[PDB]
Amino acid sequence: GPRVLVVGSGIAGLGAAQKLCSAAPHLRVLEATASAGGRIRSERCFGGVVELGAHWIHGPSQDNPVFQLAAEFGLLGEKIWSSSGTSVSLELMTEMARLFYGLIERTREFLNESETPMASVGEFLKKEISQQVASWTDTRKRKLAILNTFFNIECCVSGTHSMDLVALAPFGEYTVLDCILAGGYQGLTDRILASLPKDTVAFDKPVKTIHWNGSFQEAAFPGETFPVLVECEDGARLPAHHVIVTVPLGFLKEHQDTFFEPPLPAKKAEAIKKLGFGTNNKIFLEFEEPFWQFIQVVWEDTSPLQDTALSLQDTWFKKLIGFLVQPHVLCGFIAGLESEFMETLSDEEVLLSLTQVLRRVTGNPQLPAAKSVRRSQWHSAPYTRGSYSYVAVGSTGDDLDLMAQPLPGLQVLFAGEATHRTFYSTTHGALLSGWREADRLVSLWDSQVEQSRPRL
Ligand SMILES: C=C=CCNCCCC/N=C/C=C(\C)N1c2cc(C)c(C)cc2N(C[C@H](O)[C@H](O)[C@H](O)COP(=O)(O)OP(=O)(O)OC[C@H]2O[C@@H](n3cnc4c(N)ncnc43)[C@H](O)[C@@H]2O)c2[nH]c(=O)[nH]c(=O)c21
Ligand SMILES: C=C=CCNCCCCNCC=C=C
Repeated sequence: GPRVLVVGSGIAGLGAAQKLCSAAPHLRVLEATASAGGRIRSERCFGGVVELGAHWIHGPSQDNPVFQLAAEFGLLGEKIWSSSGTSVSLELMTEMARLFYGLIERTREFLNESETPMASVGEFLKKEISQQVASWTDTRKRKLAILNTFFNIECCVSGTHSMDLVALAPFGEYTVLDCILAGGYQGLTDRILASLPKDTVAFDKPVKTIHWNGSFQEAAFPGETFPVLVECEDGARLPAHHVIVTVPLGFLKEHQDTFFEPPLPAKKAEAIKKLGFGTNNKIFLEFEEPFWQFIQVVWEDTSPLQDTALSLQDTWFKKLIGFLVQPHVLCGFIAGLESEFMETLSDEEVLLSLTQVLRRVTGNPQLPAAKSVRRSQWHSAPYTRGSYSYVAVGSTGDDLDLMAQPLPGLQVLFAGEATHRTFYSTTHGALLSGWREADRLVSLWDSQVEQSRPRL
């Protein structure tokens, strides 16, 4: 059948290949790195497995295709410290969570608005919190410090440096549908890859440029013509009828000018520029003995009312939201520019800084140092350049639709988490986007007979 090349071997590209390979096209998946999975990345560490990318199945239910596949594949199981060194009360934490998450729910008021009074989620949250503080008759400092951690948690969830960068009106479009895969989330992508024909995926084969809108001859005689040519970094010249591009939005942001020849249509090129693509990283620390599920950290004397969209915390580690005890391993989460700064530090500097933080935060100066560290470095990953998309101030959910828009004749199709308007930044949005592109091609192929059908 037709020649199809899929660029990228994350869940979107594998999902597209799986549907297409199930009048079979001549299909190849070109992966830049040495293994598949992309932002699903599981590593054997500390005598177990650590998730460097995606960790949870969001909304583990019947409608979630990722949950459905994990069940079919047998991958599922049956199922607060202050920087002062003292405990924070659960009641006060609850009261501040009610206030904060109540305001997050109110962002729905801005849905479908062309001209919102404030451009961002962070500005709306700051204004409402400032009005609330004016109602409060040292307790005020503790309240603002706890609210600061909730802003930082919300940054991690959005994968943004600051909630002031997240567009307000589009925020409510995202659909909220949480569990892990004990043996590794990468087990899911490995199983989809295994279902494909032998040698469908080529590893260490990064694509340099996609040439489209042409009539390209194949090397063999007589020289059959194709609309697209994929140029690999290694010099391979691969003709195709269709190319499904699943590369991350961070890669497109850096390379869209050279990756397509001719350049992309203006509206799509602008969608790539306007959308957000932030960094979220994990830091795993291994201890010989546990000193301790989730330890939330509150940084004394901090407040979300001081910060602007691009302000940094006093130190990089003050952006850390807390630690998840791994089911002796702790996993810290950090997002934004402080997380990008973290990636530039040596493994030793991260291990030693966090040991000092943990000794201060638990109020135990004799706490033994972490034995080892493993951290992700998503912003530094040349083929990703960050963690996941968000609808940034200046962009809308319409920009996600523009990311999905195919090029003429379906010569070039786009899939990936940043092409799904309601499930962007998830594994299920990426998988569904791959199935969407496969369905679009199958309909084109099934329509080709109709071109030869006379009316009379
Ligand atoms: C309880 C309760 C209530 C809830 N509140 C609690 C808070 C929990 C919030 N959850 C947070 C979840 C996070 C952080 N999770 C999280 C954490 C972190 C640190 C990250 C990094 C992500 C995530 N996500 C996002 C997904 O990982 C991501 O969207 C998809 O994997 C992308 O797939 P893809 O589009 O195919 O791209 P890919 O990048 O996978 O594939 C593209 C491929 O293209 C390749 N490529 C690039 N350029 C190329 C070239 N030139 N030539 C060839 N190949 C090229 C490249 O090498 C890749 O292999 C999560 N998603 C999810 O569902 N659960 C989660 O837990 C998280
Ligand atoms: C209502 C409400 C809140 C909507 N919050 C949007 C979350 C952004 C999507 N990120 C998902 C996780 C990951 C990765």
